[PDB]
Amino acid sequence: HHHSQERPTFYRQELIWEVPERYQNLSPVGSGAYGSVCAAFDTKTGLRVAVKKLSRPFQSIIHAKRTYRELRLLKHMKHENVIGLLDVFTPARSLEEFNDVYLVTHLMGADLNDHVQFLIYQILRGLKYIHSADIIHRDLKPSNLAVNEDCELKILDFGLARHTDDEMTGYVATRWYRAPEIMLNNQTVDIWSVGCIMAELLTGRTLFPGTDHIDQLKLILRLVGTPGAELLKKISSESRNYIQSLTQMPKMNFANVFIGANPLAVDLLEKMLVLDSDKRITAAQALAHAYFAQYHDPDDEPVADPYDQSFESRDLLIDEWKSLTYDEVISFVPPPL
Ligand SMILES: CC(C)(C)c1cc(NC(=O)Nc2cccc(Cl)c2Cl)n(-c2ccccc2)n1
Repeated sequence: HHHSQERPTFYRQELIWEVPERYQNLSPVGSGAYGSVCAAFDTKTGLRVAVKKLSRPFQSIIHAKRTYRELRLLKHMKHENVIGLLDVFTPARSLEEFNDVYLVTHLMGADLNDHVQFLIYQILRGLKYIHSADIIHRDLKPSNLAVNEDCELKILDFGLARHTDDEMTGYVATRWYRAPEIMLNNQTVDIWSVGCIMAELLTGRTLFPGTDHIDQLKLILRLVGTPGAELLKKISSESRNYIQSLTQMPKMNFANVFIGANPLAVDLLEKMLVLDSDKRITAAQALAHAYFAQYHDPDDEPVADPYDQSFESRDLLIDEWKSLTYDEVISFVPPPL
């Protein structure tokens, strides 16, 4: 139980959104099987916002756990370079009516598809924090990075679509950013994604635009070379055979792929796009790279509070996922304005 369940504030428009009256000028910006997002203006704060209506949130156990997972995640994220919950709400007046979940954050200028140094810095700073609470993103791409007027950035995950091999969001494949260990076979799988993003920011074009999985690898290997002895041993799936059988190609001079770029940037990209994930540079290491010397401050790059995700192992009924989420909705307190 919550104030709003006594305050007749909810109105209804089809776009079928029931939201408090503080939230006006709703405007669709994206949709999928898992929910919808509108921009809107909040008359209470005076600022512009986004709102996600989860779709049929307690209809299946997938949706139900997923709903709870996202809300728990966003309620924990308190970092400038990570999406933060401004509000969570439901038209429900009690648990018996609790059927829809709505989350509210800042609307940041647009998204992404010395400004590159600043953006990348911000991405890694947010990634250090995500990774420190033992969350891997898994789907970093330009459309999951929101930016404002001042090139001030926030990592997010729209999460509207079912994750599939051939997934698409606008005119971009998800596989273009996939760490090749996933595609084929640690937390640095996000770092692979970061490096492909930084390449795109420097050149204006996609680093690895594969048609399909074999094309993608050939394009990756074209850039960074075929694997050495050590990486091959660590690949546990015998069919290892396939990449070992590939004619050895030499890594390119990254300097002449990224013509004119800061030498430091090119050096950082090399340390990001290493095939062997035990040797790829981590978010915390990469912030201390000299490329960011004008932004780096280790003490203003915090890690997260311990994140209790013991729920991930639990086999719960839908209604327990629902009732666990209800508590989280009803106890949500907005961040200090
Ligand atoms: C912490 C991080 C890993 C970056 C993350 C962030 C999100 N969720 C989001 O980014 N959600 C989101 C995106 C755009 C606009 C709006 Cl209003 C929302 Cl609520 N999720 C998420 C979790 C579970 C399902 C879907 C999304 N995960």
